This record gives sequence, C-alpha cells and structure tokens, in this order.
Amino acid sequence: ADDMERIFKRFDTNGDGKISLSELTDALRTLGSTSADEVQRMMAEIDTDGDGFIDFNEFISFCNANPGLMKDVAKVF
Repeated sequence: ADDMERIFKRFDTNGDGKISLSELTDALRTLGSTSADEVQRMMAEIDTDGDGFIDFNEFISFCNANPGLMKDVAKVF
C-alpha cells in the first residue's frame, strides 16, 4: 500500500526525478480527489520556488495526508 508514494513514483517518470506540480495538482481530481484547487493555487507557496517541479521534500510538504487528501487518493483509482 501507499499514500503518496503510489503517486510520486507515478509522476516521476520524466527522467530527472522531480514531478511537475502543475500536472499533479491537475492530475488529482481526475483520479477522484476533491481538494485539488487547495494546491492548484498554492503549489508555488508550499515549497516550489517557481520552476514548477518538486523532487521529494517539496512534494511531501504538501502531502500532509491529514484530512485524508493523500491517505485516500492513492487507492481511489
């Protein structure tokens, strides 16, 4: 099982290692999420400097998985 790891490695298929948040924040609701806009407008204030990508540390900074935004999203689809 996995909460965010099931998504991280999923988006981490480019070649470098980071994931385009702009694509993640938009590739969440399409899976069944709900609070996608919560980061869609705060993906550059959570950690990302502005480039539009994240290695891992910056990716987990948003994956609080508190309310169940990530704890119940990697199993949805």
